[PDB]
Amino acid sequence: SGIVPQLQNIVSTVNLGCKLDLKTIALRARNAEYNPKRFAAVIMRIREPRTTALIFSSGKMVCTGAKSEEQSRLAARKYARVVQKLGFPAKFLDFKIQNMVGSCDVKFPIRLEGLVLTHQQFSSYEPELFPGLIYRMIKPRIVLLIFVSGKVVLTGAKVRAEIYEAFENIYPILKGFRKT
DNA sequence: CGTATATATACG
DNA sequence: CGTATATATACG
Repeated sequence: SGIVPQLQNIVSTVNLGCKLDLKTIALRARNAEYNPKRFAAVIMRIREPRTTALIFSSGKMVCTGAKSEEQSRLAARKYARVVQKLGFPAKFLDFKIQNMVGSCDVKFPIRLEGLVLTHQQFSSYEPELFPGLIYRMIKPRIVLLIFVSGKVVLTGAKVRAEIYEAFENIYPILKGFRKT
């Protein structure tokens, strides 16, 4: 197909293995945000790897923002350390990449209207509610948002390879719905 | 901006 | 389910 999705976000989780005290953390980490009313975790953000993290009282933590398996893993480590230095046994157990998002450009318009039809069991398209065809591919289990211009977003991946597979699968199909 | 997608955390 | 988080993408 000659094209390559560029990763755009990676959501990963990890376990610090020690019940945290969020208010404490909220008060001292400073670049934090916290309001157990709206959600039960302290949002915290670093500048490199530029990320954001939801810190949980349970020790568990989610990391979002990254653009590569590693940038995420690193940011995961640095937030782990940040809590470490604030006064708690920050271990780094069970790291795992929960979601990965990617995007690319087929380089041509697509008549969503037909794809929807010839592929109804896979597609969804209510252009007034949202302008993109939600293509829930099955192998690999990747949901793609296909748009009029040819911009495509693959999502719900646990491994970079799923995104590459997914695209390669959807490409020829897309290439066959070139807007007139 | 709200719409809309995947995905883990949490939880009453 | 509400509520929170990131990201490309495009609309009214």
